[PDB]
Amino acid sequence: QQPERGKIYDRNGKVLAEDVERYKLVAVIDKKASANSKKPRHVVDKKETAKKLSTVIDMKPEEIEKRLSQKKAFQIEFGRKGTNLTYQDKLKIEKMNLPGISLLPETERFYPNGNFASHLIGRAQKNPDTGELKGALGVEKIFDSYLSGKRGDDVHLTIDSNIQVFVEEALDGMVERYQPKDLFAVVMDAKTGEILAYSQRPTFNPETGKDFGKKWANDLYQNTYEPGSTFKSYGLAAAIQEGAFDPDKKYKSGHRDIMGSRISDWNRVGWGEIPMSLGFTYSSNTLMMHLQDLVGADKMKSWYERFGFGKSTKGMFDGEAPGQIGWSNELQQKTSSFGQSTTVTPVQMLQAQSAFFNDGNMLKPWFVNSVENPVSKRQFYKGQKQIAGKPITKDTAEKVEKQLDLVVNSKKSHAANYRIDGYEVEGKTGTAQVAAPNGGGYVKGPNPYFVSFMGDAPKKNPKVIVYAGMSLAQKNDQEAYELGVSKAFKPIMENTLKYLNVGKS
Amino acid sequence: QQPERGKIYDRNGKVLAEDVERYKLVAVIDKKASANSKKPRHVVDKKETAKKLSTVIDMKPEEIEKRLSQKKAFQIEFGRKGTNLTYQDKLKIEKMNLPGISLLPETERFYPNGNFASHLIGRAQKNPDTGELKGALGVEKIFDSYLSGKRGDDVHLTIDSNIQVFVEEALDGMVERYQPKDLFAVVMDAKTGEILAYSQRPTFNPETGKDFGKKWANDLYQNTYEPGSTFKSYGLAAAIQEGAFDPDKKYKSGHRDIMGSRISDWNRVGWGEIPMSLGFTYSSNTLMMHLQDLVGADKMKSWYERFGFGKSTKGMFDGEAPGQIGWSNELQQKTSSFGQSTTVTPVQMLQAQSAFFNDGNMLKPWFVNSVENPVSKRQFYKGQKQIAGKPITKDTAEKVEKQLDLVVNSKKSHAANYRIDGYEVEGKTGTAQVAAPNGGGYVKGPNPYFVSFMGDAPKKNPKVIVYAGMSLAQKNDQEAYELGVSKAFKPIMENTLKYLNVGKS
Ligand SMILES: *C(=O)[C@@H]([C@@H]1NC(C(=O)O)=C(S[C@@H]2CN[C@H](C(=O)Nc3cccc(C(=O)O)c3)C2)[C@@H]1C)[C@@H](C)O
Ligand SMILES: *C(=O)[C@@H]([C@@H]1NC(C(=O)O)=C(S[C@@H]2CN[C@H](C(=O)Nc3cccc(C(=O)O)c3)C2)[C@@H]1C)[C@@H](C)O
Repeated sequence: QQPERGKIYDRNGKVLAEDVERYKLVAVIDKKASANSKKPRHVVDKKETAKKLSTVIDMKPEEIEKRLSQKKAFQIEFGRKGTNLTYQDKLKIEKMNLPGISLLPETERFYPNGNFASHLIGRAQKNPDTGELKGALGVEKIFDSYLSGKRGDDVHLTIDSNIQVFVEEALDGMVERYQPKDLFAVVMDAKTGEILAYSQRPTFNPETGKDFGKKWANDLYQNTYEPGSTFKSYGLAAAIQEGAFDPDKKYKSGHRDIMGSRISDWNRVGWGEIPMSLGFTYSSNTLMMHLQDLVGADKMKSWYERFGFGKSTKGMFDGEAPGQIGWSNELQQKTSSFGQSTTVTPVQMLQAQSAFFNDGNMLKPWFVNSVENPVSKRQFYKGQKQIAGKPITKDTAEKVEKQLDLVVNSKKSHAANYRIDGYEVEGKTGTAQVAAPNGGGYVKGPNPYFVSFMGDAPKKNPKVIVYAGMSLAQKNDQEAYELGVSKAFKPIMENTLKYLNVGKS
Repeated sequence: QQPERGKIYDRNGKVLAEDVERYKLVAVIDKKASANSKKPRHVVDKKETAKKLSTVIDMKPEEIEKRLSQKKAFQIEFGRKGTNLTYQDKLKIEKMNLPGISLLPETERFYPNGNFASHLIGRAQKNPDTGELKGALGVEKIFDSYLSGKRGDDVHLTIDSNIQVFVEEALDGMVERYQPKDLFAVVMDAKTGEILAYSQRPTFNPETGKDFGKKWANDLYQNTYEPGSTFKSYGLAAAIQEGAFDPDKKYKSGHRDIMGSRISDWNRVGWGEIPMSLGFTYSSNTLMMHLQDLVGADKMKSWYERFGFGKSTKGMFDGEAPGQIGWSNELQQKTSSFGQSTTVTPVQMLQAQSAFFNDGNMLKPWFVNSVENPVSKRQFYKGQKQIAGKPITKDTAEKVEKQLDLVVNSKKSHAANYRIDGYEVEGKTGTAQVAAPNGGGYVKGPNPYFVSFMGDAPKKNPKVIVYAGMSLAQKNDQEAYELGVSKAFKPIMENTLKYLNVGKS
């Protein structure tokens, strides 16, 4: 028999995955089993056996009887409906005292919460010959050789199930309303980098296997996005340190001509000669292009690299994507300033944003708290807060934070739909075009956007960062353009802050 | 967006896997798409569009109309039935000139032979957002970083498609006839170790994904078996080399009393005082136990290790199982002499068996011929024949081969069902009990056996080794006990020798 596979735990000791015993229904149907026996050891009345067994398994009495009639066979099973039976299903069948009926014990992998952080936890699959389980995605795969066994090691995550529930419920709401092609939300402790909650859509159910394999990629570590205007914060931070951003100095908005192409602010005309601070509140593309000119393209590329972009964060997930900084020509450089051409992972965005709230120190995000064996007490691994680098000074960080405050809370804001009543919110919005997966160019349509928000609360001294992103709503794409991910960000952030005992304004 | 993923080829350059273009059906249903256009650019007649589209995709006209009626939606797709469409499917729909209907090109992973060496080749899965493909089993996974791109590298196998066809057809026959729980066949070049064909049952279809994930374990490299009497050849080889086996010296058959358990020959009574050669032809358990006593338990354990058992063969498959030599106490030792308690992988058996046909040198089995890039011409890897060790002398090998010949061809043989008309065959049979995966005994029942044959032909100087094994037939289990895997070995071996131009007599 196999050693017990280790358990996966959340940060408070709740089981996310474990081994349980279930039962498989077996019917001996050959008369030769009762040749030299006092009481029958096979099924005598196929019809009565079918009726009574039908009251415990999800199979019609006609089908049980048909399967019971198979010839040249000593015993039969009943397919998917006959296995994974509970301990109460077992007791019910055995009271029936049906001749030739028995239940075989089987080990299964149990996920108590069903569809729940599924793309992070993953799923283990069973080799029916030996009962051996092997992880095929996420934590179950990454740590397969520790979890596997006389008893395997346990893996404790930084996930908080109470916060995970808020994220799962918000994402179900987004799917219902917007039916987007892709969707993710992540909650990170703003001061440690711990991943407190993470989910995506579409996803699978590790308990049932439903939809497993339809999308291999974990959004947090393996999928890449052109982030859009959330990426302007790192352009802004660079501009501040170089002395190029002055919040009150005016600049020419409108458009710029780059290698013969017209790139303009989102309203085509701009706002004339406006202060640089208002440019960022308005999410002016020409501000960012102007700032790049002042800093210099060469210096700006290094800045984005110093913020950790273009390379893996070296987390503990398999196949972490590196992204890439689009810098080949001046058109790629200029569109990178507002988050197109350059591709990122959500975990890179969390790593970079954390600098604004830790005196300029980027925090390496992390989700594995411990790998340890509960019998021997050996601890193999313990997660830690770690500074991934310090690209900016304390003063630049605070000056970035002042413009993020204004993005949500200026009189001239266009992001008031992210406000939560009783909590002070800040962050940056994004409404990015999405590259055509085959045809080249960008995906066309009425509002073909990846909409996102990189937010934190309470502002200035936040408890958590919440990053949510929604790609290509197929339903209500007008409203997705207007409201972004506000219908996910608000319940996630509000419920998280209350559960973390932060006081309402 | 994505580089072309490299191809998997067979040994003669036939494609086993490649990237193809397929098509996705898209319907624009919003009237606003035809606001400034003379001819309609959206679906005007839902009922006629559905009826006509119902003729190219597998969807009933009511459902096409129901999807076309979705509200707050600009474009709609048709789920799995609307994608993976062929180039002819495209031409047929475009001839209809339906307003608002179009086809998008999509890259798919194409397996030209469908269900074919599936657990060796594996399957790549697509991330719908980016089109990025990732191997999830077998070669597609093991070599994912080479196959992935630019243009990815090709992987050439030693598989011969012509011989693989013989193996797929033979295993289809065994399933229909025997409905076993597990089944495998492998064909290896007797002089190089090249794996010329390999398959198992149950398995999946890499092209459609049907049944993928139901069994993760590759039988050749990852599954373990109590081999049974096929393992006696290595006990025999040790005894020959140690001077303990003399073919004409008689021994007492019947039973031996081992730690209070009576272990007897398969006919319970034995054959009296018979020569050791006849003992082996009969698959005598007491012969192997007597020989083990003569050699010594300590010396015999080392012998099985020099035959490569108990450790991985260090092949190129992921997670190769090591097996284990069952040696805790004398009852484990003595049952190991006839292939119970000890567990092995089929690849270890091919490796050990090859010693008898290469002057005592074990050949390390291998299935990867080349990893190379067709653009740059860089070769990253080239497979080759490799000696895993020389545990026996040339003389011992010859004396083993003489007994394997007799097993099939003695007048007193019980393996005459493995004879092929016109070809001289040799090998060893096995009829082994199977450990219950849960609980602590053997699978009970009328014939609860893993039956197998380790055969080679022509005898003395074989071209290929054919190892087939069938675990726990649920249909015709009496016949499986009597005939073993003969109904698989014979068409596989006969068709292969003919394809290799070996002369029939
Ligand atoms: C960055 O992603 C992108 C530019 N930034 C943003 C952003 O979301 O911050 C946009 S979206 C643009 C600026 N905000 C405007 C807005 O919310 N207007 C609005 C509100 C409600 C209704 C309507 C309507 O009636 O359509 C409009 C719109 C901007 C594209 C970079 C890459 O350009
Ligand atoms: C090894 O696996 C096992 C012993 N070896 C083998 C073997 O397959 O070589 C067996 S099977 C045993 C010997 N061959 C006998 C047989 O085929 N008898 C037979 C043939 C046709 C009809 C009948 C019938 O009328 O029932 C019987 C059976 C043997 C168990 C070790 C582990 O013991």
